[PDB]
Amino acid sequence: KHTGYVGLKNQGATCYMNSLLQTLFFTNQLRKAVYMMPTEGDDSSKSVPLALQRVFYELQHSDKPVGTKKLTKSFGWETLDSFMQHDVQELCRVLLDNVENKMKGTCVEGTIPKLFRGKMVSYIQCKEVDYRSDRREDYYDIQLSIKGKKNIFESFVDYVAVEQLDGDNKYDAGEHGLQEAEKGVKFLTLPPVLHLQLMRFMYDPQTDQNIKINDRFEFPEQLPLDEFLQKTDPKDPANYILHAVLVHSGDNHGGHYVVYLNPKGDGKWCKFDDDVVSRCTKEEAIEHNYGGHCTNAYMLVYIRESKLSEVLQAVTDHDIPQQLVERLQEEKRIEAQK
Ligand SMILES: CN1CCC(c2noc(-c3ccc(O)cc3)n2)CC1
Repeated sequence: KHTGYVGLKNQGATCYMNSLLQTLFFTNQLRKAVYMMPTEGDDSSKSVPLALQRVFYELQHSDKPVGTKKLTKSFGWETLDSFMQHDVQELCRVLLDNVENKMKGTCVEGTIPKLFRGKMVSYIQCKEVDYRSDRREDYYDIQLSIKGKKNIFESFVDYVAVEQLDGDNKYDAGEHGLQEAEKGVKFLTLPPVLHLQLMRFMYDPQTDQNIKINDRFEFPEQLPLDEFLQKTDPKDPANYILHAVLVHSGDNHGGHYVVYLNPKGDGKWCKFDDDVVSRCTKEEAIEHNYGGHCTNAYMLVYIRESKLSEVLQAVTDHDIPQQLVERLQEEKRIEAQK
């Protein structure tokens, strides 16, 4: 096991699930918080927080590939096409929603929003009359459009672009009646952990099957995002460091799923292809997954430069509470008696 990291078992069309599991396991600040969840009273079959702790503990200690059968059962995606019908951000939403709820009233409460929550302003500004509506919204990831864009920069430029509201799509200004208006979105804050979903998988009207766009789309190792802030901080620039590259190889519905990571944030990359984990070049993790063949990234994880050390803080064996280790060791001991 030259890498020091252990892989995950392939047990059905779980698809990206193993890529997401490794991506979250190496969000060290999240892993430590998951261990701390008060789970001793949970039922080892229905509880999703406990199943997530099991996978993370096995990923941290086992020399052999880690199984995920109890995880898949815990949140109930068990039909033939259950993972084909959803995408990675829904799975990530199902998981993170459960652990943040599990952290209520506990010492790691608010860890999910601290890591992933950003602040955003959506607006509608009337062009002929003085009226404006701003709604501040939270976001936990960003869906980036890639069709027609060459890189992450053009995808952000398109994200904050202004939309015209005229013709049939005039704005209902209420007292002012129908009005021509401008609609857009501004970024207030960017989170410590940036999850960017690249919109390569979409449905084409009038549809039957979902289509995957394999156009070339580039992303940098370092991503400066001060430009897209309404107001910047001299002591905390929005400089982001590429951490994970979730990759798909194959055609529209069918394909292989792999994740690349430099878990320490030191630019030393590894390929997490299911159970096999191996060192790879930086070029293979980033440049080779631009596309333009059928292998390319569909989700990216960036960590803010000033937050790298805390998000990726060290995780030892003593960061797992004793009651947790006793229960899982009891579980491994029970199954070993067959
Ligand atoms: C209610 N509260 C906030 C909403 C929801 C949530 N929290 O984070 C995410 C999320 C989704 C996709 C990602 O790629 C990363 C994060 N979803 C559940 C927790």
